[PDB]
Amino acid sequence: FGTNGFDIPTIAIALLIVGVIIGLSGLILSIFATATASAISNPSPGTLAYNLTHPLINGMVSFFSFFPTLYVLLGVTGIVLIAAGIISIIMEKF
Amino acid sequence: FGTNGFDIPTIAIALLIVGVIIGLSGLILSIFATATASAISNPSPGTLAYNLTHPLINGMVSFFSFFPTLYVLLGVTGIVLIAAGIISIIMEKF
Amino acid sequence: FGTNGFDIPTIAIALLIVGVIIGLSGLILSIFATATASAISNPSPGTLAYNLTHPLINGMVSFFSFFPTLYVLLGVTGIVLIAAGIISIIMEKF
Amino acid sequence: FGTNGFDIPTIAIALLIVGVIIGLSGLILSIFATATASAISNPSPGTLAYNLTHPLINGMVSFFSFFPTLYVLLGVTGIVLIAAGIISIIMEKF
Amino acid sequence: FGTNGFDIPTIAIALLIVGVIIGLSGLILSIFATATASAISNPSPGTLAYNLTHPLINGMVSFFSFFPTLYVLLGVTGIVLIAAGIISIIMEKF
Amino acid sequence: FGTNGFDIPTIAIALLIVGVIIGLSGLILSIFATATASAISNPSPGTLAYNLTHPLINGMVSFFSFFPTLYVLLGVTGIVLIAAGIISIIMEKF
Amino acid sequence: FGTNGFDIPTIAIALLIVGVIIGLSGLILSIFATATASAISNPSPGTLAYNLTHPLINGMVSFFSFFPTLYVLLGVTGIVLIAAGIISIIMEKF
Repeated sequence: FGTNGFDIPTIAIALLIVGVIIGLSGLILSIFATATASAISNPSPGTLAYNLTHPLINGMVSFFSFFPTLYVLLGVTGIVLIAAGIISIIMEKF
Repeated sequence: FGTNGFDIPTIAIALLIVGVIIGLSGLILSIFATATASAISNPSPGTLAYNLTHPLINGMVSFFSFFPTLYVLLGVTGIVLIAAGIISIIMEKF
Repeated sequence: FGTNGFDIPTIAIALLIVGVIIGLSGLILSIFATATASAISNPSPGTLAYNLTHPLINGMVSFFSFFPTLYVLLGVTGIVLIAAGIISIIMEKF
Repeated sequence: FGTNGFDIPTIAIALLIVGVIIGLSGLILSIFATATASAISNPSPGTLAYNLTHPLINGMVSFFSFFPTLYVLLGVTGIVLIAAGIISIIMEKF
Repeated sequence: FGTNGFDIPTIAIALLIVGVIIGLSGLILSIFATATASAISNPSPGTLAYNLTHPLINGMVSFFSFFPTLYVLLGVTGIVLIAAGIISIIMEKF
Repeated sequence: FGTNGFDIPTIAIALLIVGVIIGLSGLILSIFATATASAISNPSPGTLAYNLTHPLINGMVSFFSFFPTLYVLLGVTGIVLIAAGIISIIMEKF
Repeated sequence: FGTNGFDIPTIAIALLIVGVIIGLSGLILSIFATATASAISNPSPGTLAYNLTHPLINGMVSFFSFFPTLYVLLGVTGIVLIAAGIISIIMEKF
């Protein structure tokens, strides 16, 4: 059901796969982050360990705040792909 | 029952296949998302784990909100295909 | 009973085949959709699982609402085919 | 049924083809425009996204408002063609 | 249905193609611009980041304000093409 | 749909591409500039580091203030291109 | 009584076999689950053994709640098989 490489069943299967992969990734990351939060403690506001550890958790927070826009762009990509498929069908179907 | 590659039984079978695939995909995604919702907890509004986990669920929500328009375009594609078939029949049947 | 490829018995057989295929497809889709409806539950209006699952059922609804016009065009195609056959007969029968 | 290239059956078939093509085009455009209208939202009257998006929908509206006169001229062309055919018949039929 | 290269079905197909392409482009641009608006924040009116970022969004706004007249001229082009076709038909049809 | 190299679908695709590229560029620049603003600190008004660092941020500000007119001219270029296309069509279509 | 591999007696025998197997499986599972329920006790709501044992019975409950949809799909499969057989008969019986 297509013309050259655009196959609606294949597209549906790809959507299935990407959705399940993203769900698994989110699950694993949340489960691991809970363990991270449990492991690290709060020594004191101004002692040696605070200076030793604070920037690391800052970097953690920053990177995890960068994740959302990555996911948004990844989602955007599929609309472009489907649109290109539709245009390719229309071009030489007539 | 066609002229070159347009076969009404084949079209009906293709519609059958795509419908069943989409149904299965929705079923699997809902079943898995229920497990995801059960697994992840809500630690606190402002502790370390919240900073660690919130953007991930934000990305989840965004991608899953992107799904609907993907499905809509996928549905639109079939009308174009059937229309191209009709035009191709009319062109050289007379 | 024809001139080149237009055979009334063949046309009747083709109509038989397409009708039975469409009936089977509708039967299977309804039976499977009942199972889909039974499987998925309604967690809550505003919790995590709702955000996780709602757009999927929205896409389900949209695609299944797209089906009717597909069926209508598929039905329209046969009138065109029979008309082309009649014209082809008339052209060189005299 | 003609003299050189003017064939009344051919003209009727051409009218059939153009009518069906225009109908299909209008159908597809309306169906797709409904999806476009559903997809785009209204963020706010004066925020960043409004400045980012408004001229695009303005261009959409303008082009789609240009369509009608295109269709009108396309319709006008057929009268000219049929008239030229009639004149050509009259010129050397006598 | 034409004389040399002017084909009414071809013109209708071209109109179909351009309309669908413009719709897709507007859709993609709006969807992406929403993500852009979400990503960039408003640091402060007078700090370093404001000086660093403001002219960029100014250029964004300017270019997107330039789009409308581009679309208008693109729409105008088709009337010229159809008119040239009509004149070419009239010139040597008689 | 053109005469030699002027193709309305190609023009629309080019507009799509340039718009998306400009959006991506603005996004990346804003995201990076936020990091720049976060990284550099304000030592003091008159110490060694101030003399060492101030002209650099001055140059940053100047260049980023130069960007807007660059974008404006880049936008202007497209109107010229489309106009040249229209004139070229008109010249030898008649 | 068939054409290639579709044999109505064979289908009836297969239905017999699957029905009896499913009945036996349900019987054995219920009989064993009764023994499981008898064996495990309820120590206390909050002591060590409760923490040690509760998630296991939770997993038991979850998996056994997953069984029903598995059975439903297994039942659905037979309608598809019989339908494919009917279509295959019709295709080349005429």
